[PDB]
Amino acid sequence: GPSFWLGNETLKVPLALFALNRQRLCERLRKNPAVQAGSIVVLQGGEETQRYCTDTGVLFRQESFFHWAFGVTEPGCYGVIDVDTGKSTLFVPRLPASHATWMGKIHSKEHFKEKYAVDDVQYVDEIASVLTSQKPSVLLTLRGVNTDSGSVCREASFDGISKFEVNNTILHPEIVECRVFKTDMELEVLRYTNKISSEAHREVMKAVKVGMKEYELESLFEHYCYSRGGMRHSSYTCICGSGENSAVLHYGHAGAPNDRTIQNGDMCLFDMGGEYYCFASDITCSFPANGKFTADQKAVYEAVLRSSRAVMGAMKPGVWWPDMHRLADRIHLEELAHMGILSGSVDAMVQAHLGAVFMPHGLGHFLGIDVHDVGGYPEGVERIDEPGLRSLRTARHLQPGMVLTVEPGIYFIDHLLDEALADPARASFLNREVLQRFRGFGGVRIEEDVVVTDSGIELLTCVPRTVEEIEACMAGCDKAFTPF
Amino acid sequence: GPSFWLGNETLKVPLALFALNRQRLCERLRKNPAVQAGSIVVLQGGEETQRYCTDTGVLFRQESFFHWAFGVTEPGCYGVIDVDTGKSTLFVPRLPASHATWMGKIHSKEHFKEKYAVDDVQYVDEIASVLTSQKPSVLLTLRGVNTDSGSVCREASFDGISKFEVNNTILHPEIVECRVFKTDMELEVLRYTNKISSEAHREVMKAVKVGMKEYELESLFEHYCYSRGGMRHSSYTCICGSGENSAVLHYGHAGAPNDRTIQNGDMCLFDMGGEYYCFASDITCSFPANGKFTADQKAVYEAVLRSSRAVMGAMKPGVWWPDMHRLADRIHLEELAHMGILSGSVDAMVQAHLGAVFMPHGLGHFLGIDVHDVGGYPEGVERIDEPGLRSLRTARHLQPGMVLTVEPGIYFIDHLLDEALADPARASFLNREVLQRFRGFGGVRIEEDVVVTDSGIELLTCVPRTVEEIEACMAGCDKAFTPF
Ligand code: PRO
Ligand code: PRO
Ligand code: NA
Ligand code: NA
Ligand code: NA
Ligand code: NA
Repeated sequence: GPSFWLGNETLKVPLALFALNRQRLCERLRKNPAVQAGSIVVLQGGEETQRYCTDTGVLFRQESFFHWAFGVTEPGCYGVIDVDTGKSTLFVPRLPASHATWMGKIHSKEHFKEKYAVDDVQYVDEIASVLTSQKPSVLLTLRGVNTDSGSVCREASFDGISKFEVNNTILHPEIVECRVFKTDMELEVLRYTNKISSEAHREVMKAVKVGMKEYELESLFEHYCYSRGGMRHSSYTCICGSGENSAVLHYGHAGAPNDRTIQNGDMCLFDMGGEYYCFASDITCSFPANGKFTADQKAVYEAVLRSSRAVMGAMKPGVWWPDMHRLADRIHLEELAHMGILSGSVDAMVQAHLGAVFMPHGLGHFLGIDVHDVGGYPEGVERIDEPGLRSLRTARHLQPGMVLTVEPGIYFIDHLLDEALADPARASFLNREVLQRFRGFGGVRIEEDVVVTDSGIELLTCVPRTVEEIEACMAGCDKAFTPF
Repeated sequence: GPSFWLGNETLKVPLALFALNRQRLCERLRKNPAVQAGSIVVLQGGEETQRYCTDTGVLFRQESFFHWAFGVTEPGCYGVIDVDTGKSTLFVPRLPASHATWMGKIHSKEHFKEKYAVDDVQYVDEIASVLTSQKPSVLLTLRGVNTDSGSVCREASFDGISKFEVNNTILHPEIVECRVFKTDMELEVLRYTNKISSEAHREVMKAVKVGMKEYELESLFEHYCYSRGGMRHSSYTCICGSGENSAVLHYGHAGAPNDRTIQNGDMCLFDMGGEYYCFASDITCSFPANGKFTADQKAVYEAVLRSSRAVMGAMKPGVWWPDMHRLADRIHLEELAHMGILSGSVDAMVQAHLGAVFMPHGLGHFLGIDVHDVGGYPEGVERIDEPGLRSLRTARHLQPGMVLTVEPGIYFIDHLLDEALADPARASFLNREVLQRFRGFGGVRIEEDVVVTDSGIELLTCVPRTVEEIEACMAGCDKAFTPF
């Protein structure tokens, strides 16, 4: 069958991937006792947008549920799936003649049917008529709450839909649950996004020089990913934190736009991941700007390397993700005590939630078509109201096919440290005279992407990780990638 | 005073630029008979957005009118200007403590006052109280129609605004008119955006090889612009049309995403321009993929070079822009006849609107904070209802301080050519035996950015343009060219 491909060495993604997702969705819906025979899933694709009131077009990236089901790159589409038969119909815009002048070839419906391997293609202006003739019992539309944004996913609508019976409650939890478990075809794409992003991270480590701006490495990363990987988008805005900025978890946004000069002695924390055909990656590498770890940098870094590998070594089906978060906390506290930043009973530190002072974010999250992927908190799974753990993007138990980031870190964040020092229950553990040396250190985060397997995990990421590996990588002479 | 700067060799942009814009706006409003004493201009800045219902942040780019007035890069702001005194107040978001962890330093109001050189800074939730205490006669808000998108610009609103007298008709045409005329400080930035984008176009011409994907050059262009120019954004999505795709005017969007393999014998038409601190550039270079113009390619290319230079040579204050469009049409028709593609009376060809078959778009447009900048069709300026001319983005007369693109082109667009061949009023001019040779040629566009001056124009763009200059550049030559 047909495949998506951007040529050269980029990955061929079979459109059969999306056909399988549609099949899996139907199979799950058929098992739901509330779903009536003759139901039709109706999804609305993303539309083209502009900057504010201007005619400046924004590059179109497909809505994630619609992509998951259909893999369609064009704006203005709808897609439907007959639940009982699995038959798929794509609706494409009926374009005006001038499209041929300004935008490109006006493809036929047959072209799209062949391109996407759906059962039928019709024009968008005919959706009401086509759905009417199919005599559905109910239209199943998509509405639910994203548990990372808190936003409500907005259901499909079209002129004439009011003539139909519409249910907007059944679909969302079911299609979310399908997205949580990656097919082998999806895993091949995530292996690829991790491959290219790993290569790009390595090029960045090789290219970093004292005196560069953070954004020069953001630029290089995205250039490698696009030109060599066909990744036109990043999965999220690149986080290129040097020095104290490495303590800022989502650094790099418009308000703090990767505009610091990298200085001798800085730690770098680069959290970047290219996106291919709307599939994510998310990798974080931490390393000394000047290519040589100081003793303090080595100690902090190897603490996070220890929790990283301990968590990965413990992950397997049945493991409760919050237990892995707490494992990382305990290891960080042990290591920080060995360094002399902390003193006392680590058991007592844990009871006082001291780990969250140093790692205020969740250990890791589902990853897929969205970098913070759906399904972390389905009905019945509750958010734990404790420091650190409350930022976990899932409290589920691990099962095969789940894809997770594993991203422990240790940071020196002034307002968290100061809070802790004011609290007698935590302050006794902190050795101020030692901690003072680490103010402005920033932080270390080591982020791998992994798949849960029957017996443990598969590691998707491949970057240097030991102190020796990193120093060797940065000292490498290889001009494998030299723009200009 | 303070400056915007991204370090290295990037341009320092004084915040005095925006203070001057505010002053110019007030001065214009004070002369406006509809404006009362005690009026306050109220603008609302752009807000942060996400992809659909996800928490995937979209990189924030400021709304263009708000940028013009304040130069503010942070999302969630408002800004007001007291018309009678020119006093400026910036309203910034009151951030949650957790911002310090995830997003970065929670800057003081004084930090922002100093950063932006405004007269006062307040928190956004205090805007109703602050405005109330000033006892304004009327709030002047922004509402009007963009004549390129047809969209209505969104006026500012805040909780409590209903307690004020609000006028939303006066401001838009006045602030648009200010934007039409660039200050010397604004011209410094547009000189810079053209410098970097010109350098990037030159790097692309040096790097292009047969067998590359179009998007590899898009990536390279953007990487040059960001890493060397500090241009995090492009002004619009890169148009990298090879072969037949060079006849597609806005090629490169999601539906036609720069994914063709460049072939020997192809013409390339690359329309790309980096954006610096929300100031545009827009440059188009046309060249043979293999670095050597064929005779046919040379002929089409030099026809557009002739119209380009004729227009630039004719432009000066008082010139009616549609007359320049018609001048380009006439030159294209003359040269196409000189090539044997057309025969007969060129006067008659013009009368038959034959020029629009080969150049279906407008000769050029205002450029500024938006690539298709505001103010092309103010009240009283009408769109000309003829092929080609109706696509003009302005029908104004040129005056000093206007910035325009000059972008004639010749394309071989099958459905337009076939229309002409079916039309007895046009068909006899076309020589099919020669024209058949140019089917699938694509097209040539040569686009310069220029400023209208007292004596003529100032050319901002600096790329190779003659056949010899282009072949030299592609062969790797250092500035082997001299501008018009
Ligand atoms: O947002 C999250 O969950 C992770 C934590 C650090 C950056 N990304
Ligand atoms: O949109 C416009 O006006 C010009 C014409 C060619 C591409 N950009
Ligand atoms: Na991360
Ligand atoms: Na992550
Ligand atoms: Na253009
Ligand atoms: Na243009």
